[PDB]
Amino acid sequence: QSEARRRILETAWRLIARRGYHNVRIHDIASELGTSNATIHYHFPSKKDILLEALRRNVKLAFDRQVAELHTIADARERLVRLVELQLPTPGLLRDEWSVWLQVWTESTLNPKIRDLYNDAYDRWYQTIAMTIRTGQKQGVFRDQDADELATRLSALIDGLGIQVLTGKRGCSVDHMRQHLNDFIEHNIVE
Amino acid sequence: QSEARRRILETAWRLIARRGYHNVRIHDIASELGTSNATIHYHFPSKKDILLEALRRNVKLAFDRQVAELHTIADARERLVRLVELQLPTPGLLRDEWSVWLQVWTESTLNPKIRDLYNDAYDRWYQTIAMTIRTGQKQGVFRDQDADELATRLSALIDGLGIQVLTGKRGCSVDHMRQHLNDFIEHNIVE
Repeated sequence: QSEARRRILETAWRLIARRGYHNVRIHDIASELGTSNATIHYHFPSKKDILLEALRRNVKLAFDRQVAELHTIADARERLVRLVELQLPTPGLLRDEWSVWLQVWTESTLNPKIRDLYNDAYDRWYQTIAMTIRTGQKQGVFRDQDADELATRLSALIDGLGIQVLTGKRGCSVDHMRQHLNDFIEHNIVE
Repeated sequence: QSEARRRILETAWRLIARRGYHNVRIHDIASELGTSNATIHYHFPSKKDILLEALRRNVKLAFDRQVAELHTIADARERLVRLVELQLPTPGLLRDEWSVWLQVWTESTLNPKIRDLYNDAYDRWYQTIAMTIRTGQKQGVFRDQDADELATRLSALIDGLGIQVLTGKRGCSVDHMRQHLNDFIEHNIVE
């Protein structure tokens, strides 16, 4: 019955994502599930553990989702395109993941455990970007530029465009972030 | 004696920037200044007004700072270089401004007043980016690409690189963000 652990985290994630980690009380979590404040504090002794474990659980889900989205795509350009696609804050789960990212970025600057966890996860996905570039390079489908300098650009761009979408910048949308990213690719990465 | 208003905001800014808006209590502000919780609530009836006005005050300061940094720089490339420079989270005030930005981005997704204020300020600086590109274009010092599509890229890049610096991504630093941005310029903007 560590099932109840998981319901607590799935609820916590969703509430942190939609209301803001700091506006969520443990009693908001219990209300949603019908358990007691005491139940929730048994599994997660503080609110910080709640964020840390919900985040760890989602970073696992996102990566699996990614692996299975790219299980066998031989073509290095389609891979990079779909990687880009997996990063768009489409309505629902991916939009929710972005919401947490934004929160995790400020917590990072204050919290070494959240900072560590966030850096491993980012680092892993960044290594995935660069690899795909080195692979696309070796096929001669991509230009021979420092793959790292390139993955840095590409991943910084995805993050900046994401913010523009989530903050409601005029004429931004998920549709427009996708066009933009695909153009950075066609014109700056592709041979 | 609306002087005390300003001390309250200068203190609030600094505390939100370094500890996180949600970890700051009104009594942390009063302690720092020696006024009462009651004094602070007279000028700012809620904690939200505190963030909204501190943010409004800093967005004015940042823009002035910018105007006077570019009062008369005829040369469209040096302008764009210095604009880039004004955006780096150098230790102290600029690092503090970034800290708030990151907080303002999540508050935006929940708070229409903070969202409005943040969009005007961003929009203003973005218009400044694009103008400088159109000006550099007209001098033939910059390539003729859609200035807006370009300013979007450039400003998304600055934001993504900023996050990497503040979150402590391996091998990132203010020095490296500057090199990177200057290269995006030399190679993607310059003729």
